[PDB]
Amino acid sequence: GAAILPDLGTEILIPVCAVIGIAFALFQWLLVSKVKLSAVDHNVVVKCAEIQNAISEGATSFLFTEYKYVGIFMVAFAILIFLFLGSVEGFSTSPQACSYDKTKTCKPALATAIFSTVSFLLGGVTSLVSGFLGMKIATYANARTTLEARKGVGKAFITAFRSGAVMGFLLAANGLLVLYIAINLFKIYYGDDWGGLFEAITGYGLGGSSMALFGRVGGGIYTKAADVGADLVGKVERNIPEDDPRNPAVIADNVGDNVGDIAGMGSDLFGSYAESSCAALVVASISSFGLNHELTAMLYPLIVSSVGILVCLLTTLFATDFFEIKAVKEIEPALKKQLVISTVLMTIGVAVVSFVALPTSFTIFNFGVQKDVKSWQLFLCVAVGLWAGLIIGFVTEYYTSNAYSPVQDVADSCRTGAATNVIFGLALGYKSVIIPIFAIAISIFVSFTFAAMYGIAVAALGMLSTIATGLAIDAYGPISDNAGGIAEMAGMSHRIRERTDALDAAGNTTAAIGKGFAIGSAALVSLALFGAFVSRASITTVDVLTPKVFIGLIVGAMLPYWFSAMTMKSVGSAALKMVEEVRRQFNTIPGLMEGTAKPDYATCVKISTDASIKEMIPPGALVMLTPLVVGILFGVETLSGVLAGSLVSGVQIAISASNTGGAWDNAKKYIEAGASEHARSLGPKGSDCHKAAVIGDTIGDPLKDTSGPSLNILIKLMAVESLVFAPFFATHGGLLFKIF
Amino acid sequence: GAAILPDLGTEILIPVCAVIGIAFALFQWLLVSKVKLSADHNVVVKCAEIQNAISEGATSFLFTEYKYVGIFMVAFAILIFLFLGSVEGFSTSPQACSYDKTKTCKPALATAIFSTVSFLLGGVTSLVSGFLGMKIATYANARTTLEARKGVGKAFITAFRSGAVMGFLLAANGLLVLYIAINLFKIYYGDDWGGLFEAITGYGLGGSSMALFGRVGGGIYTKAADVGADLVGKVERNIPEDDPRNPAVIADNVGDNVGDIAGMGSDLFGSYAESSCAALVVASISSFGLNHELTAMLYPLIVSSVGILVCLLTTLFATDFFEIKAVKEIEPALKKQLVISTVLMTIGVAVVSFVALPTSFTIFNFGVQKDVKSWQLFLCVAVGLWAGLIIGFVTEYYTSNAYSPVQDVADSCRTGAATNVIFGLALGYKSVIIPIFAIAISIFVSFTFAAMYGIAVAALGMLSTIATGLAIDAYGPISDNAGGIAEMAGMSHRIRERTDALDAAGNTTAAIGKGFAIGSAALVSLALFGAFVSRASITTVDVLTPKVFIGLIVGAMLPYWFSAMTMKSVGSAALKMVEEVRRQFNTIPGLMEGTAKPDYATCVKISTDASIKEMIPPGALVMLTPLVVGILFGVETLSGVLAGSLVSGVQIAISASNTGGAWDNAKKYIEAGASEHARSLGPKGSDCHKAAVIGDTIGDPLKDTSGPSLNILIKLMAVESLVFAPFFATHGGLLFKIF
Ligand SMILES: [K+]
Ligand SMILES: [K+]
Ligand SMILES: [Mg+2]
Ligand SMILES: [Mg+2]
Ligand SMILES: [Mg+2]
Ligand SMILES: [Mg+2]
Ligand SMILES: [Mg+2]
Ligand SMILES: [Mg+2]
Ligand SMILES: [Mg+2]
Ligand SMILES: [Mg+2]
Ligand SMILES: [Mg+2]
Ligand SMILES: [Mg+2]
Repeated sequence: GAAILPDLGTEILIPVCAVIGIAFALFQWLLVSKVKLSAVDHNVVVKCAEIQNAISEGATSFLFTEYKYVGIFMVAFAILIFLFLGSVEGFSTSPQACSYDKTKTCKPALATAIFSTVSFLLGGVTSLVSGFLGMKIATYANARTTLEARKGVGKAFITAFRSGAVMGFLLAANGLLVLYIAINLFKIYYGDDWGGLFEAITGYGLGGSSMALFGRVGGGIYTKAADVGADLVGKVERNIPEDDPRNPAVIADNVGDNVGDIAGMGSDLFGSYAESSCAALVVASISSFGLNHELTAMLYPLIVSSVGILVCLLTTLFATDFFEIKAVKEIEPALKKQLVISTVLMTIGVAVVSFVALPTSFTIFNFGVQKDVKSWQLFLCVAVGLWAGLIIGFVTEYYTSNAYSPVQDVADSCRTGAATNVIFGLALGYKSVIIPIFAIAISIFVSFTFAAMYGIAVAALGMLSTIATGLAIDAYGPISDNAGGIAEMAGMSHRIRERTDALDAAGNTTAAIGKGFAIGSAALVSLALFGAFVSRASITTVDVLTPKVFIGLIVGAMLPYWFSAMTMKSVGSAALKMVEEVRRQFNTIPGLMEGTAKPDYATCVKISTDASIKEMIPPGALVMLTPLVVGILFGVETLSGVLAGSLVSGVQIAISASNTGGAWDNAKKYIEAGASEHARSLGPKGSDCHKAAVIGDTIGDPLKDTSGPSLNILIKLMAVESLVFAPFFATHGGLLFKIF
Repeated sequence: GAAILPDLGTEILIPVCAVIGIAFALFQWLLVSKVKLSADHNVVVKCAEIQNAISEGATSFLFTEYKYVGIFMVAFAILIFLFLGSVEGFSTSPQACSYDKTKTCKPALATAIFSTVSFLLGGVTSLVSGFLGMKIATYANARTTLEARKGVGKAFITAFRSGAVMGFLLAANGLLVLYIAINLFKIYYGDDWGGLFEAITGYGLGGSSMALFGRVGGGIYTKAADVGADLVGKVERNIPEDDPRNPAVIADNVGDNVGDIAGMGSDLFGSYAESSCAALVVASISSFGLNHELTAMLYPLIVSSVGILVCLLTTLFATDFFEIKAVKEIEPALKKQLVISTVLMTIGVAVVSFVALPTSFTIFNFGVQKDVKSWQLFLCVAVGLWAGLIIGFVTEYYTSNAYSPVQDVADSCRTGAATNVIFGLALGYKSVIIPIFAIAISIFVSFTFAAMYGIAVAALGMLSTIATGLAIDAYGPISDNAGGIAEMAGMSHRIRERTDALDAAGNTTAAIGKGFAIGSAALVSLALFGAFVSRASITTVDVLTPKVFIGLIVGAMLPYWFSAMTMKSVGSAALKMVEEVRRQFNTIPGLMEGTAKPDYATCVKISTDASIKEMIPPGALVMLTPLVVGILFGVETLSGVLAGSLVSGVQIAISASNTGGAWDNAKKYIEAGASEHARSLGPKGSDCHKAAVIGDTIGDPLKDTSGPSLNILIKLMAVESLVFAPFFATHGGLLFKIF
């Protein structure tokens, strides 16, 4: 049946919303351009600009290098997709009867092999763009945030947040518009075969996350090598400020924030958005919506994202125009209110969307069977994801903000040294997983019960329906991070650094939250994808108690540890090289410590560049090859266990690592800020307590910025990869069992 | 058909081998008593006053601890009787056999009562396991010290002999009490072997239940002391490890016995007991138990019987035949024990498989009787036997300072504590790869040949050499105490260097112990899980259903929740300990100088208090989970909980224990300075050394409190779920029956 919203309306609505989000982005970038600076104390404006140029140059330089390799791998992998998928049917041009309706004729598998390759390259390119554009806004906004810190926290908050919003709206609108264009273009060929149309479209999410994996790991190793070395020698060893221009590793540190925390994070979340939409589309494609060619209801997930863009635009105005911050304690609650307002507004918007864009009754594909589902049930599926996210947000704030006991107790444990700081920080992280998991479990149960894999997919998308805002508050953080980096390097007033420090502490929390959303939605979408894989692979039952499934389960559960081993070791080793180099300069460059001689920043940039371009390959190989090796050698049943295991296991370590690192960082920020009697008693900077906090913070650096956040990509990537290659594994896989 | 070995041969063989194991243990204790002492000669007295202090403190805490757990044990036995008694409304009449409708079985109420009995038997045998181990350990520690005056080889021997006393006593005792209980229970049950062995699984629930609290309680006690002592003593005050001026040193050394010995003993007993019981429950409704073939039915105990003899002979090799002259011989001699035992036991299992099984039989396999050949069972127990050896090898590689991973971790101390920790975390994560593969291969091989019986019997294979296993492991804390006593006795520097060498090998040895514990825990839990699914009459555990999946993800979360509790508890107590040690050094005149004596008792009290109180919540989480989920959500959801906690929890268990042990041995590497590289990180007190100590104390709760207790979390929930399966299947799933 039709929805109230006609098919042609939907065709207009979606791009109109994408354009509005892009226009909003441009507008905000315009208001940000009103902060003037140039390299041509006017000396402080000039100095900020030179430091900005050095960071902008370094970030653009690394991404070009990183993206070169990644782009080459993308082209190579696109060839694997075409060959493997095309080999399922012997590269035949013959049409065959539709698997979803034998009375109809469908386009040949070969075309779907071709179009899958096309959508994979689309998604890979859009992912690269997402990280790159993010880096361009951040390296533009950073020094403008620093100058605005002269007028106070509030003002600096606005430019950092407006800019964060520039990244959020661009990335969401562009991801939505590309997906919308791909669908229409593919439709010209596929016609009434919507089954094959949306099967080909799933490459979009595979391309998104493939590129994101390397972006996150690569950028992550770069930034943390620099960060750890800079901090340990400068702060623990040489008793100088954080980001002191005498430190040779500092430019690389600050390039690092843009190259990992921004560019990697942006690709990462684009991957989340693309997989969630694609997962919803495929299940819908062989459900009542796709089978009856009802465009509006078919595109229900895109309509949800369209309204999310508009909802977030409104929400943004509360932080941007309707409120002014005047005190430091207002920063975090303003960020939190962004999540609360969007959640409340999006709940109404999802209700409207479910009312106009769905028929009241319809059927959802449920493992071979059409299940009767009502529109108010679908409303609940997306709403429970959206609300699970907010919960995850509130909980993650509790565990990572220095406004609450857990982090203050972590800081407090520094009084007995580094070892107690770390014991307390590890325990906090472990503790932190409890409620997010229960929230995710509730989303799964609710959405699984109402609408099977479609419901779960749409719950994932629900959690990401407010992605423009989520990205805004997240991207706000590394921009505020660089801003204080620039303030210190430019030799600015202490009052400036105190304000940037307040913005940056809130950005640590907001970064943790962003990881909570990525992990939550990854658990959801991976389960939707897992269930779709099982159908696509003609598995009758994924039975835990068969030898093939179980070995997949326990091996899958180990993958996140193997992956974390590799990334931790990489950062550890490169940071070790970094400490040696920084020590060498402090110890052998005459006048460096006295500020009369300038250090060699390029060498530190090179150390972190060489380690990340090299060391990103094994962890990327582990994730990308696992489904292929398991699918080809052991078959689809074993891969099933691998998908379930990696999901349930990876999510625990992902969460605990991200929150542990977050807690260590803000515990240190709390000592640095000395804003209460307790904080002050752990001070001053340079005290044994502070240096113990720094030890904890630097251990947390690769935890929260390299391994931790990349884990969500491991999970969700192996799941789309498995789905896309499913026909190939089902037909030509399981070799070991076939030859024995 | 039947075996070559007659039922009566088996009835005699099993206790004969136990009593041999006890005799051989009683023997080694006599030899150790040839070393004499009572409270140079100034030293011998001091060593004995120190020993007495440690022995007094160990005994005191266990009585306190065992008092709490014994009372919990009585409370829980009541729940077993009630819940299992309620399945058939406390009827006294027989009913149809759960495994065969066409037959009549003993009433469920009787089985409710015998489960309670075997539970209490298992609890008591678990405390006796822990207690005896503590007795011999606190007996042999000063005796290892005084024979350290006469070189490494001597001290090693009295240490290893004393560890054999524990290994052989626990192994022989656990086997004898089970054998006896089976024979006693068989009086009532008669031909109903299904009911007999369903009752007997209480034994496994008993051992592991009391083990949970002894590992956790004992683990929190020891690491509170350990961390406080090492932080104020070595980091802050620049005084030697185990220095008598440090008020926490008695508590530290008490802790090695109360935790690493007693807790660990209970732990491995539980492993032994659950493994045997799991093999018995599946066999009992297979051709062996249906044809009432007593020999074949008791195949698991016959494997354990020969295991003792094999370990006895293996022991002679390190005790008699060979002698250590260079410290670099210790680690090899201990691994030799593993290799020799694995080789001799491969022969013994083949023999046992040849004489105790029919050539063909059937194994219960989810409703269907599955054809299995005795040569296939041989491979099931052997594959578990060899997976254990592989796990030991890989664990040595990642924890011993004779290889690159640990040496690299030590090396990273040049760049501070932060790099030491990052490198140690990564080593732990990395260390899980091969053990999981070995475990997955054992699972595939044993599952394919013989379903859950095969898996259960692969678990027992990995624990078939448990006497040797416990011997090498118990050797460690004795050696650890031995050097603590040496230093407290003010003895020469060469004494401490010897004991430090012994102590270092014992670190690796403890990591290996944990590998066997986690390896067999994965295997037994999987078999138990499979028996739980049958007993609860679940057709299929389908991962893609809402009930199973939410159980899967929540179960995967449980080991982190558990790790959170046990780490914070150590972190909190050790924070107090540091403040207490600082207080004594900063208030008591003559303390730092050495003209005054510290109050050791305030440190004992801090860790005593913290452990007794803080062991409760993680014990609650583990005991309550199957009850809460089974009653509220049902057997489908609990099935997910069991699978998820298993696959998730072994990862964090392995990584935590190896990271911990690696940090410890990297520290020992620096403290020994036995190479140019080691020496370049020294001397003791250097920045590198202090960074190592930071890492070591972080690894303390990881490897001694949370890590090793994780293996108990997993196997405990599994038997707990199996025991209460009829109850959950009948009266559980409430939330779904209401809404
Ligand atoms: K941040
Ligand atoms: K030890
Ligand atoms: Mg830093
Ligand atoms: Mg930064
Ligand atoms: Mg910074
Ligand atoms: Mg930060
Ligand atoms: Mg950092
Ligand atoms: Mg210690
Ligand atoms: Mg000790
Ligand atoms: Mg010791
Ligand atoms: Mg040790
Ligand atoms: Mg220790």
